[PDB]
Parts: sequence; C-alpha cells; structure tokens
Amino acid sequence: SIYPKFRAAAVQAAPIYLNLEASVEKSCELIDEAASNGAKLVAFPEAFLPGYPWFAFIGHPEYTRKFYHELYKNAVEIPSLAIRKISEAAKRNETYVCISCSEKDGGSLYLAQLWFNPNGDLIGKHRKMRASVAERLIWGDGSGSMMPVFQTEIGNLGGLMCWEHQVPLDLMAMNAQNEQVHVASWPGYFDDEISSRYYAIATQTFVLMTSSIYTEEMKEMICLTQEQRDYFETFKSGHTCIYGPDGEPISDMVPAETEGIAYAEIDVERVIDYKYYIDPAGHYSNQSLSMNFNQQPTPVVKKLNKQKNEVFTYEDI
Amino acid sequence: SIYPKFRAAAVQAAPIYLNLEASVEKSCELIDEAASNGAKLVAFPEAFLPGYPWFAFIGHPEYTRKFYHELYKNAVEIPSLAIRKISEAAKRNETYVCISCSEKDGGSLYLAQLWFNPNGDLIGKHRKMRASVAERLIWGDGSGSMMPVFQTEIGNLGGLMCWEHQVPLDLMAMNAQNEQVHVASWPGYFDDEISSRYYAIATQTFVLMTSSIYTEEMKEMICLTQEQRDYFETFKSGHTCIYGPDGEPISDMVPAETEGIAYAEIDVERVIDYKYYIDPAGHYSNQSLSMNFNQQPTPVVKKLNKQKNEVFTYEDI
Amino acid sequence: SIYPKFRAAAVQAAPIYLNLEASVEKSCELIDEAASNGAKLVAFPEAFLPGYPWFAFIGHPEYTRKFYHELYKNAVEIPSLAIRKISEAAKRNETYVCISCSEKDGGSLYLAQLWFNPNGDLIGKHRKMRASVAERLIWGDGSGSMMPVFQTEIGNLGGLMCWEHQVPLDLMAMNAQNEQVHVASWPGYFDDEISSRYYAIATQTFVLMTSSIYTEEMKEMICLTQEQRDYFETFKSGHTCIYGPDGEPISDMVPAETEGIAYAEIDVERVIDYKYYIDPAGHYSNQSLSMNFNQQPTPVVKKLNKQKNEVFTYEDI
Amino acid sequence: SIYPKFRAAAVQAAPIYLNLEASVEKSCELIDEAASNGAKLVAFPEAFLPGYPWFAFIGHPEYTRKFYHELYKNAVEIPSLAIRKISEAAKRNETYVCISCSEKDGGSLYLAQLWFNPNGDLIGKHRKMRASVAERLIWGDGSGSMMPVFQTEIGNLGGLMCWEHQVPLDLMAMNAQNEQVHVASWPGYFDDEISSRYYAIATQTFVLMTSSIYTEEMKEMICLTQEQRDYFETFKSGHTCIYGPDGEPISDMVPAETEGIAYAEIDVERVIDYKYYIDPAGHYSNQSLSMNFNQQPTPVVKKLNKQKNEVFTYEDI
Amino acid sequence: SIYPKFRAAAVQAAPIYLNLEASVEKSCELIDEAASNGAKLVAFPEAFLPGYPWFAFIGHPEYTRKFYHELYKNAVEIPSLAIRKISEAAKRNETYVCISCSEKDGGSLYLAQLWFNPNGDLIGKHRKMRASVAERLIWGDGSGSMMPVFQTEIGNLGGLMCWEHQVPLDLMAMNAQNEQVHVASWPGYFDDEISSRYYAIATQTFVLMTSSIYTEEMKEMICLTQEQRDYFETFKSGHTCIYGPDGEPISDMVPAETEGIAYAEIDVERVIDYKYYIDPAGHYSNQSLSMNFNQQPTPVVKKLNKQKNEVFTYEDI
Amino acid sequence: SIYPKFRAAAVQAAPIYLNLEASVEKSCELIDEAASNGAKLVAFPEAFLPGYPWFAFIGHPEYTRKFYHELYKNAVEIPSLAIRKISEAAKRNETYVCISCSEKDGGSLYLAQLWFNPNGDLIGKHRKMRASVAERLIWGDGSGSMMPVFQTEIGNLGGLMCWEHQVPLDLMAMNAQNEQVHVASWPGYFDDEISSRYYAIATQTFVLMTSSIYTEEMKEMICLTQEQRDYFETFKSGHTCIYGPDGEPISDMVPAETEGIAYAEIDVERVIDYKYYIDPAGHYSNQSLSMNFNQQPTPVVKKLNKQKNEVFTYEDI
Repeated sequence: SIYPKFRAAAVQAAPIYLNLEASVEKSCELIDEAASNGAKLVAFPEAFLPGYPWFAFIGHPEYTRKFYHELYKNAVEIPSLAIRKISEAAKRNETYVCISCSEKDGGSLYLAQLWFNPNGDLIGKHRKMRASVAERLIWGDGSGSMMPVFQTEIGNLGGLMCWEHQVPLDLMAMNAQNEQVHVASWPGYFDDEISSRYYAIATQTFVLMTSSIYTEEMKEMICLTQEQRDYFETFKSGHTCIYGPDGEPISDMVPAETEGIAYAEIDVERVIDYKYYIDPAGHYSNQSLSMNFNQQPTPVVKKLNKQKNEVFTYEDI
Repeated sequence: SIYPKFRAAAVQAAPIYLNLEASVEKSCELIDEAASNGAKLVAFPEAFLPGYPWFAFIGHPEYTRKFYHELYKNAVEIPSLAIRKISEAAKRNETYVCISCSEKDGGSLYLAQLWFNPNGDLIGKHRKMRASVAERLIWGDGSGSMMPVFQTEIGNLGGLMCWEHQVPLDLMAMNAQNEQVHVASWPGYFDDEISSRYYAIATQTFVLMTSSIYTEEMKEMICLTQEQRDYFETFKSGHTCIYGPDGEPISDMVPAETEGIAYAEIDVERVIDYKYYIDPAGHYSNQSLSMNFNQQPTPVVKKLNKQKNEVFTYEDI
Repeated sequence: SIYPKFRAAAVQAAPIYLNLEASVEKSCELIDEAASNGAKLVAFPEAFLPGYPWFAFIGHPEYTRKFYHELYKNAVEIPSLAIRKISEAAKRNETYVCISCSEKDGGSLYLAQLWFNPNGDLIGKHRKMRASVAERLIWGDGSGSMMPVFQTEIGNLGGLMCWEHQVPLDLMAMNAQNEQVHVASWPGYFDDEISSRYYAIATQTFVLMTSSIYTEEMKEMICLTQEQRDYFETFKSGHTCIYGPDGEPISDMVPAETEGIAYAEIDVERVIDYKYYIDPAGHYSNQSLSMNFNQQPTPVVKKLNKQKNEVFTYEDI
Repeated sequence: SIYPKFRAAAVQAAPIYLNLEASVEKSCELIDEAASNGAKLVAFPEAFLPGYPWFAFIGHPEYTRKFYHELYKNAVEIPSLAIRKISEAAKRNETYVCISCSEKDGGSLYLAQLWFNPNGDLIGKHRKMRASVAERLIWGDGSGSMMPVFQTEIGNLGGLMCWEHQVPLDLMAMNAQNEQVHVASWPGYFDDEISSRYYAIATQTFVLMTSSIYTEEMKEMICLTQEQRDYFETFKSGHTCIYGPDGEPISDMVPAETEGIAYAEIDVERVIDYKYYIDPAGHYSNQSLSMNFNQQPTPVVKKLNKQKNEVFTYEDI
Repeated sequence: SIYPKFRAAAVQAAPIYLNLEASVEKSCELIDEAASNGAKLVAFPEAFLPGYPWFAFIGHPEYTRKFYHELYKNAVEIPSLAIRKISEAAKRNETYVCISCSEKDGGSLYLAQLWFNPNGDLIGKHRKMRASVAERLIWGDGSGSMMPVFQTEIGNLGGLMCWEHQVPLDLMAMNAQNEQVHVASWPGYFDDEISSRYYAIATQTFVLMTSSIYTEEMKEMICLTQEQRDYFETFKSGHTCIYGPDGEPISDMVPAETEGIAYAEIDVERVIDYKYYIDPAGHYSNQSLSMNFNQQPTPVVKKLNKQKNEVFTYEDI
Repeated sequence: SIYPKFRAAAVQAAPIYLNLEASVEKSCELIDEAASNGAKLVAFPEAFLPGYPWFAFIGHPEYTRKFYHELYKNAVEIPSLAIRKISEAAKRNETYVCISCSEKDGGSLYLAQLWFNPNGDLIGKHRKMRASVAERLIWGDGSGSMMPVFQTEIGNLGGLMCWEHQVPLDLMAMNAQNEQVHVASWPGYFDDEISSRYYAIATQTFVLMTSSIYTEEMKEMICLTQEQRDYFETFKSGHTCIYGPDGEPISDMVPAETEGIAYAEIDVERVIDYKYYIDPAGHYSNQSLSMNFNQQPTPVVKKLNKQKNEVFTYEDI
C-alpha cells in the first residue's frame, strides 16, 4: 500500500529482423541508454527479440511457411542465453524491464512479456490470450493463469499486448488486481492511440504505449516480388507516448518513425484523484453483472511426481 | 535445441529362436554391419533377443506352459552378459542402439526396449504398458515412469512396441515430451503400415519401422501337429521402412522376408515445417480436453533403507 | 444394446460456391438420389452448404476480407430456411442425414455438423474443436459440450471434421462414448486415407469418409490473377470410401473427381469381433494415463432468467 | 456393533450356457428354493449368469474369438432386465443375494459380483482385480474403489472371486474393513479348498465356498473336435462347503457334481474367540511392514458436468 | 539365475528340555544322520535348541516366572559355544542348516532362526516379527532388518516361524525377494498343514514343514499339579512333510509323532511352471494396492563411534 | 504462556465390572460429585469404563478366552453412547475430564485415555504404548502420534498409564512438550507411589495419581475356583494422591480400599521455582545423548481418497 514516485522510459525501436543474438545486444544497449538518464522502468514495443512476423500479413500461408522456419530457429526458450543477457542488463542498471518475445515451450511458439527485477530475476511472464487476425498462423493462445500483476517498489505493474486492449474482459481482469502502472506493447501497423488512452481512462493508470518501426533490411528480406513490396510500403506506423490516469499525455511523443525514447515522471499518488470518480470493480458496480476469472494452470498434459532416471554407466556394466 | 543430420538404419531380421547367446552374437554382427555403412542409429525389430512367443498364438495355455519354461530360462536380466555384449557392440561402433527383449525382473517377465549410447551405457529402458491379445499370457504390464524421451546428440529419441501405437493416450504422452525421432518395433503378424504412418503424421517425427521374419527352424520347434503347422503357415509378414514427418516413405522398403537393412538420411530440421500445421500438445489444443500423466514409480512393493548384513565367518566363530 | 444391419451412402459432390439457396436444393436432390437406392444414412463432404473457404489459402488476409463478406451473408443460422428444407428432405426419405455447414451464432461464424432424424428433428450439433492452418481466419473454436454421440435405430452415430482425426484426445473422447458408426468429413486438399483408416482401426467403427471436389465455376470467382490460378490448379483432390472396423475398404471408392455416391452394407454386429483385440478406453488401458473430459457449456456470456418484456402499443398510449 | 445369528445357503449349480435369459430364471427359482428352507443369505458359484468361459482354455485365441461374440451378446449391463428380475427375486424372498455375472460397461466386459438387499436394491458391486490365465483374453481389470464391505443386518459382508484368494494384498484390504462373513466364488477347475480354508483362518470369518459344475449341453457346444472333447473331459470339479472361523467345516458338503445347496447356521458372535489369537491388521502387526490402499475411482476417461442436451423437434422447425 | 537340484531333510525331534548344552549334542547327532543320507539342507523345528516354552500356556503369569529363570540361563548368545558346535557340524557334513533358538541379545530374549553355510559361517539370522498368544510373555519382537532371503548354491532360501504364515504382509515381504525354498518351523500344538500348504501355492516355493514332539521328561518339570497334567495331555501334535510348489506333498511324511526325518528330491527349476499362473509381486499386481517395506535397522538405542578406552595397569601406576 | 490457579480432583473408585452401561452412569455421577466441590479437573483411575482385566493374571490363556468375550462386547468405540454421555457430563459441569477405557478400533482392543473439554468435545486420545506382562494378551500397542500434550485454560495437560512411567523415553517425550499438569492412571496391583513421585520430580509437574479398588462382585465372576480365590485375595491395593513439583504430597491421600476423591489447589506458577534447578530437555542437556521422536501416524493399512459409493434403490431398478 505505497504510492511511489519514479521516472519511466518508453523505448521506440526496431530489432535486427529474425536474428535473436543481435537483437539481444541491441536491447541491452537500449536498456543502458535509457537507465543512464535515470529511468526506473523500461518497456519495449512488441515481439522485439526475434522480430514481429510481418510476412504473415503479405502472403499466403504456404509463403509464410518459409519464414516460420527462421522465426522458429530464433525463438526464446525460458532457460536460454538471451534471458541471461537481459537479466544481466536489468541488474547492472537496477531497473525493471518489460520485454516481449516469441517464447517457445515444447513444439509451439507463444508471444510472451518477460518481466525483470533490479535484482535480475524473472519475476513473471504473460502470454497473449488470443492471437490477432494473421498472428493465428504463428503463435498459440495463452491462459488465464498468466495474467499477473506484480506488487513492487514502483507500484502494481502489469501489461497487455496489441488487441488485448479491445477485449473488455481482459480490462476487467486487470482492474480486479488493482493495477497502477500499465505497459502497452504494440506493433506499428495497428491504431493504438485510442485503445491505450481509453485504457488509461477506464482502468485509472499510467500507460507506457510502446510501438515498433520498419527497417529497410526487414523489407529486403521479407518482400520478394514487387507487388509485395508496394503493398508493404503502405503500412502505417504506431506512436510512442505516456498517458496519465485521465487519458491526457504527460510526456513528449517520439516525433516520427525514427528511433527514440520518451521519458516521464510517474507519480502513482495521482491515481487516487481519479479512483474518486469511477471504479468499475469497486463502488461503480452492479450486482446483476459479474465475471468469472478461472486461473488454474491448464496445460494440455499434466505431469505428476516426475523423478530422475538412473543410467548404468559403461564402467558399471 | 538442436536439429542434426545423420543416417539411420532399420534392421529386419529374425533371431535364433529361444536361444539367447546365438541371438546376442547375431545382434552384434548386425550392429557392426549397419555401422560399417555409416548408420548413427540402429533399430531392431521386436522381442528380438530370445525371440517373439509365437507358441502363445497357436495353442491352448497348457500347451504354452511347455515353452514358457524355455522362454523363461532365456530371459535377459539387466545385469547380464547379453547386456554387456550389446554395450560393447554399441561403444565399438559408436552408434545408438534400440534393442527389445523379454526382460526378467524378479519372478516374471516383461517386454522392454533397451537404449544404448555411443559410450556404451544403458541410458534408459521402456516397458510395454499392456500386452497384446495372446501376449497377456507371457508378459506383465509396464508403468508410466518408463516412457522416457532421451535428449541426445541426434535429437529427442523414443519408441513404442506393437499396438502401443493404437492407444491415443500413449501418443499424447510421447508428444507431450517433444519427441523427434521414433522407433516402431513390430512383429511380423500385425498390420503396421497404417499405425506407423499415422504416428509419423500425428506426432511430426521420423518413424523407423522395423519388423521381424519367420524361419523354418522356428517352425520346427513351435509347431508340433500338422494342424498347427498349416495354421502357422498362413501368418502374414511385416514390412520395414522409414517414414518422414508427413508419413510418406523416405527410404527403400526392405523387399521381402529376406533379411536386410534399410538406410535413410534423417534431417531433424524438417519437422519444423510440420509443426507449422498441427501440434496436438501445443497450439492445436482445446481447454476442455486434458490429460493426467502420473509418472511416479509404482512397484508392487517398495523397499526403503536397503542394507547389507554382516556374516560371521568360520574363522570369526 | 442393439446391433442393426443397414445400408449407408457416402456422398462426393460440390455445391454452387458461396450460394446457400442453390446449395440447399442441390443437397436435397442428392439426398433423394441416395435414398432412392435404399440408403439409410447419407453423409456430406465438408462445409457443404455455403462451400469451403478456399480463398483463405491462396491470398493474404486483406484479399480474404472481401470474400468473408459473401461467406458471412450466406451463413446458416439454426432457425433458418436451410434447416427447414433439410429437415423436410430427411423426413421425406426417412433417412439420417449428416450435413456440415458454416453456422453463425451472433456475430461470428462456426463450422458445425448437423444431424437429422428420420422424423426430421435436429437431434444434435457438433462444432469443430479448432480450425486448421488457414481456417483460423474464418471460424471460431467449439467446446467440449458439443461432441455428442447419438444412440439411434442404426447404432451409435458420431462424426468429426478434417484434422480432428489427428488429435488423439479427440479420438479418446469419441471412443469413451462407445461410438459404432463414424462419419468423417474432409475437403479435397488434405490427405485423408491414413487418418480415416487409422481412426477406423483404433476406434473399431465403420468410417464413411466423404470428400468434396473442385468446380470450374468456383475458380472463376476465387482466382483473380494468373499467379493464383496456377497455384490453385495444383490442389489435389480427396477420396470417398467406406471402411470396416479393421480399416479395410468395404465399398467401391468413387473413381475420380466426378460426382458420385458410394454404397455399403454395414453390419454393426461385426465390431464385436474387433473389440476382442483392443479397447483403448476399456480393457486395453493403463492406470498411469488418464484423460479429463470437461463437457460444461462455456459461452463467453451466460444469460439467466431472461423474460419476454412488454411494449406499450400506440392505442394504449 | 452387532453380532447376529442367521442361516446361510451356498449354492452349487450350473447355468444354461451362454443363455442369459434362461440362466436368470434358473437363478431366480434357485433363490426361491434356497429361501423356502429359511436361508437368509444366498451365494452363487461364479460367472453364473452368462456362464464361465471354458472355451478360452481349450483353444487358441482365434478360436475363442468366435465364442467371445456369444459371450458379449449375453453380458449384463447394470440397467438391464436381468438385474430387474434378480432384484424382484431378492425382495420377494427377503434375503441377501450375491450373484456374479459378466458385466459390460461400454465396449468391454468385466467380471463382477452383485449384492442385493432384502429390500431389492443393488447395494454394491465388485469387479475382479485381475483375470487369471486365459481369462485375461475375456475380461478387463477392476480397481481399488470396487472392493466394498457392507455393514448389514447380518454382519459385515464381502467377497472375492477365484484366485483373488491367493493374493495377500487382497486379504489385507478385506481384513482392514472388518469383514465377518465372506462369499468365495469359485469355478470347478481350480483347487479351492486350501485357499478358502486359509482365508477363513487368517481373516477370522465364515466362508461360503460355492463352485460350479459341468453340463453335457455345455460340452455339446464348446468342444468342436475330438481332441478338445477328450481334453475337456479331464477337468476336475470344485467342492461347495461352509467353513468356520478356524477353517473347520460347519456344514455337510454338497456330495458330488450333482446340483445341490449347503445350509449352515452362522453365528457371527463366534469370531470374537478367534480375534483373541491373531488380527493381522490389528494387534498382530509390526510397524515396519505397511500397506497403501488407494480407493480413488480410476476410469480411463473422466466426464464432468454432463448436461442433457435439447433437440429441436420437427414441429419447432 | 540358477535352478539346482538337491536332497532336503526335514527333521522331526524334541530337545532335552531347557538344557542347552545337551540339546546342542543332539542337534549335531541329527545333522550327521540327515547328511549321511545325502541331504544338502537340514531344517529343524521351532525353539528347538533350549526348548519351546510350553509352561507359558498351562499356568498363570506368576507360575511362568519361575521357569523363565531356566529358559533365560539356557539362551543362545550369538557368540557362544552352542553356535560354535553347530557351526562345525555344518562344515563337517558340508550342508546348510536352519536351526531355531531362543536368542538373548542384551537383557531380553528373542526367537531367531540361524542359517549356517556349508563352510560353517553364520550367513544370517531372522527374528520373529511378533510373538503368538502366550509367547508374548517370553520373547520380544523383531524388525524388518531381520527378514533376509539368501542367494545360495541351492536357490534362494528363506524361513518363517509359526503364525508368521497367517500374516499376509509377511508373505509379500518374502515374495518381494524372490524366494524359492522355504523352511516352516512349527511347534506341535498349532495346526500347520493348512497354513504351510497354502504358502507353497501362494508363493510358489517348496516348503519344508518341520514340527516338534512331546517327550515324557518334558511333562515332569512342566506339569506340577494334576490339574495341569491332564490339561497338557490334550495338546495335538504337529506334522512334518515337504510340499511342492503345487501345494501337494512330494515326500511321505514322518509316520507319526515319533522321531524321524523326511527326505525329498527338490528341483527348483519346476517353480517356473507355476510362475506362469500366478505371481503376486509381479505380473499379477494391481496398481491400487501396494506395500511399504522399511528395512532399516531400528534398535532401541543406537550407538556411534564406539572406541577403545585404555586401562592403567598396576605396573603403570 | 499462562500460569493459572485451579482446583483438581483425583478419583478413587471401581466400576461395575465388565458392564459398560452401569460404569458410564457411575462415572457421570462421580464427575457431578467432584464438580459440586469446585474441582476443575477430574481424573479416573484406569481402564475404568468396562473395568480392568484381572482375569488375565490368575489363569492360563484358554481361561482368559472366555472373559475376553465379555470384555470385547463392552468395549468403547469412539462413536458410541458412552462417549456421548461422558461429553454431556463434562459440559454439564464445565470441567476437564480424563477417563481411560478399552477402546476398540476394528477387530482389536486398545487401552486409551480420553480427554474432554468444558465445552464437551473430545480434544484428544492417548493409546498405551506397550501393554504390561499379562495385558499383552488383551490390548494392542499404540504409536508415537498418540502422545499429545494439550494447551488448555488450566495449563498444559497430559497423562500416562501404569508402567509407562518406568520407561525413560516416555518421560523424555512428555518433557519435550513442556507438560505442566500430569495425570497418572494406575490399577491397584502394582507399586505406584515411587514412580509417580519420581515423575513429578523429574518432569517438574503436578501429578494426579489415581488408582482403583477391588470390589466383592468382581471376585464372584473372576475367581471360578478356590485356588484362584485365595490367590486373588492377596493382591495389594493402590494409592490415590496428588504431588507437587518436588514429589511432596499436597493433598490428603484417600485412606483405604474405599471410594473417595482427593482435592488439591494446584498453582502452576510453582513449576518455575523448579525449572531453575533441572530441565532434562533444556538447559540440563548434553550434546552426546539425543533422542528421536517420530510421530507420524502408522496404521497397518493407509486408505487414500475414500469416497461413498452409490446404491441403486428398488424404485430406480
């Protein structure tokens, strides 16, 4: 029950497309750059580590099958070198970090947000509940047991990705847990300055809207024909900004498609002035409408009492 | 998280019926033959070392009692000479070996697959979970603690025996462990082309399908009367082949009852193109259907704090 | 517990693409044709009534957004004239009917199999558990409450669609309810001879595999350019046949893409001989592996105690 | 805690082979025969209703496959007319009845003992925990949740079938529930005196040992050849007697293969004199040896929240 | 895994009552008798060496206190002359010997079975797990550390005393260790042919049943009053016989309660023919019922790091 | 950590021998008598409810057989009318009660101390750890999980029975739990004054010593002969008294073999003056000597997941 005051940073950038190793070091450089200015929280746009699958939108599924190979080879398993590097970066600069990636758990990929701690440990993970229009060909669905809210030294943190903001049930689920600071991860194509502002208004929290940008090498490796190139050249871009609990901006929007970072002074004490008006899960409720939030871990196959098997060594035999 | 390339061998042959030592030397010779051609994985047909109990299918239980004696005297206990011979064979040719036998563990027999490692150590064992129609008179059942998948230098290996392929729960248990190369041990009497191809399709794996053959010297001791002989003369044969992740053959099927070996170049990186379509334990899942894989060791009688007792020697007294 | 003998027909045909009104009358004529030869059970290939969304495979999502308009307009709602006419046809010929169609319930489309009694009543419905690679764009997912198996005058009927045969948990769910006759619905593109035969072997049932075909009028509207026409020309067709409990054909496979119907004589008494060997949900089970089948109805929003409100008419006011 | 005194009847008889309908009326008239002499508890030999499958012991499994058809057709599903008739008979004569039958649940057969109250209700069921030898071809296995002991007006009742008396863990499971009267169901082929006498001595209970007999009409159909006839003619018969808590007979044993009934005056007060000496699950125990008894129900597929579904009748459409 | 063939001797005799030094002479005199006939295994009755405490059954606890004096002073300390004389008797005749005695360890008496190798070394010991009825006033209890099964050159040997055969958990502990030849020590009073015969079939072992006899000189010291003399004259005598794995005697038992020895040709390989039928700890097991066997040594006071302390001799001081 | 002051009562009385119903009402009237004088804790002598088995000491086991019947029929099961009456008595007077009885659990009797709360609830139970010389024919042993010390409004309470005071490990186990008030249950025959005072001195507690008395009606049914009558006439009686933390009496001892109650004012503040001197489980300890207290529940058979099975009523069938 604390109301801290800190400095936040929302990073707008693009990775080295479908190259995990280079993206990790670029992310570490960005973390160091943002922390050097005094940020206590750093957020990254979306699917930042391997890269967002734009190929899934400009070709038929059999064409997407070619690049699914490269995306699969560059995924981020939870015990991995990429996570070790990002943990080192988070601890070195003593900042919370929220970086999203194409996690793989078994034989399938998922889109996850990995949360780190000034101590450098992975405090949680959030999987996307449903994939968007063409993301359904790439990532699987999540579960209700992976929508955490972390009580930390900088308030109750949380986040959502892309069109998770247009589903009122997720808004209610996050409001139930008393979120105070929100990280909104977006790609560049979709319209994001209306969902994030409304989320800030309705849930009464600061929102760090982060968006990605398009590089030339991405287009070179993605677009094969001229029709694909001229179709992909018409994709718009998303903006990066920080919003207050009332929905008005509190920072300076990153000016254009160029790389940049937006800083703001977040005073969690200010959300109280707006909890006075509307609280959807509190005083501003009706007994007729309710919600069920089942959050049991529900993997397809549950394994119990797994023990370690012995090996009869060559000397033993 | 590796996707190697290697050469696989699927051995088709028949043992010296109900004679352990002759079968063991034959197995070693076959392993050397397969290795001399460059194979990195050698798979053996079924119940190979003593021989498959065909007597149980062509006579009443009191007739099968006569041959249960000979089968029992030729069983393979885990510490034994046969296992050390196979270990030497595996280490000498630096190949993985998957050979099945009628394991003896205590008072009765079990059918097990033994997995050997290029260093010559028995990396694991797998017991059949349920004996087929007439095999219920010979072997006991296995457990869930003995369905391992080995993460090795040539991918994630595994296997099942005979009609374990027609139990969907075993398919789910194996798929939940992310298996990539599968060994399908079959005898000669059952139809095995549909089950193996479907398994390859539905688990996205390379399936080494191995089957045994009949010998006249076997019929000399198995069949006693002319009715038994003419009944056993109608048993169909089993084929040997290697299938790709899509179920289509990638090798040359062994032509006929003739003893032989089938070779293929297995590239584990080709399963990624098919995880894109279907993944039963991953993205292709529904929250309403689930599974419980309880894999605790469940022997009939657990012994704790096993101790070695003292002996008062004749000199001592 | 009855074991009837009856004649069944498997229909291979294609509709008037994306035209519900013509497709319904076409299906009625096909039902009359099948019933005039003595068939007591008529099955239909897949997504028959409006047609299968082939456009989703040969173009990027923005190209599919246009054809989604026409597909949505021609969808089937349960209280509609399509069901009216199909029920009339079923009662007229006193036969069971299994027709698949793109049902719509609310603002979203689903793919369902509709079952009609000889009296003409819609005895049940079954939504596809999860769409395949490219149909994720078009249809939503079903739930466990919609996997019925119907006890009828001709056995225990049931059915699945397309790749629901490659999900072992679906096989177990259907088997646990003691199915006897299975209707497999396929489109032409995918390989279906292995999945259906394996399903027949594993579940010990008669499988009526039905597959659609490509019309020349469909390519007129689906293919807009030459790079799409040449690609769509390479889509292979599917086969239609009826299989016995052992996976061996019991009818004459429809010879080619030409529209036709396959007839077979089904003797449900024959499944008992093959329940003697294997019963995955019965005696051929293990206690370490078990399945959970939660069949609670789970819509997103549950509406309770709804009533018919009153409206004050003009004369009243 | 009550120690009643009553009269018991142990029945020696054989059914009309594989003729469930006639066997049921035979068993009913036998219940009236036993009750008209004052018997308060009636027990039947084993697998009485359809008939014990002797065909599995005198031929190869491909020959048992034929008679499995007839056995399957005559199996007893719990909601059946056979149970209706047996309940009517039990209520009519106000006696406890213990009848064994080849129960069928789904697609598989099981061997069960059905217990009926004097009120006519089915108080419990007990499935055999493991089939013996050739029985494994016919029946599945039970579980731990189906080993009940019933507190009744005539003491604590219970029972086991055939070789369940040679498994010490079954003895311990029954002893831990404080059984007082035991019904031992036996076929005629095995040696039953020693096992039942030892069970009576070790568990300190009265044992009603019932055994079946061979009819000529059974051999006229089971033995197809002369070798099988001469082989089956050598099967020894089983005895029928009632034993005391000390293993000494307390009734005149049924003399020979002739059908008959054995009567005894059971006085459950007498077991106290022998609980004085030994009580394996009580004062005669050691802390180093222990037993684990898991009584959870373990069906292969668990179904939750089953709800009856609606059908849109013809008039509605 | 060896299956030898040898001759076994089951000795029936009575000791010189409560005279340890005189019974040890008789024991050796009887080992020579059996060995000179070709016996390779000699078994003796219960509490043979000092004598069995019959006084505990025919008088109140204060009358028994007088005779506990004589029994206590004739107990067998493990390092003692009684064991030295029996140790050299085994090596002199090169036979295995199993002799029961009233061991004393510390300040209390225990009932133990001592096993001697053909080389004369005490290979193991087995304490009774629980005294029977009146024996509770004389002997303490054993533990799980004292239930050994010896792998020898004549099979796997084991033993139990008196009512340890009626405790089903004791049967499972020995069966868990794969015993093949059993020695059943009984005194005269109890009924033994029923528990020992069942143990043969329930465990598939040859059983050497040895029993004691009543002497006239035993009744002189035991029976004081005439009321005791007539009561002690109604004690039924035991029997000595050897049973096969079938449960049927293989030797002509001793003619009566005189002194004699029974011989048999034990062939261990034929226990295989009965492991085919039933194996409680192996293939004939159900996962619901299991047992725990904690075989840690559990003395009341555990001592560690016992050392040697010096004595300062009169010369040193 | 409270140190209350209250009044305690130690009861000397005898029950109506082997008659539970009369003994219970006698106990209730004694509790009322004690409470009417202000007593806040009432303790009862030994095995009170059915009566102590004196027959075991004056006759051989076959004579004790007869009276074991009457003892068994009068045993106190935990859900019984005797416990209901005792709880009613305890709540009606609002006093703590400690009563010993021959509990039965299953087919075996146990000797237990039952503890009741001023609210009338059975707060705990304590089975005797080991039965005395002739009590071994009657009662079984307890375990380590049934040695509780209850933290109450009148201090920490506990108790032991008879020769459990001569076992130093019991003293240490009670000391480790910080007992403050102790109830020593004794029968008449043994010597009790020396052990109770030593327990008080060694554990620094107030000891309520209670003992029984021989009645004339008991000898009529116990002593069947004159040799038994004159022998039983020599048994010496016990003493009832209350001792301080130093073994010095703090109350007037009940004079002779007469029913009576001893009253004392107990001030638990006085144990502090004696924890100053010695505390065996505390500051007065040595690292060389240690004790293990394994207090897991160890019933012979453990039952898991017990559930209530359904019954099909007559109407349903």
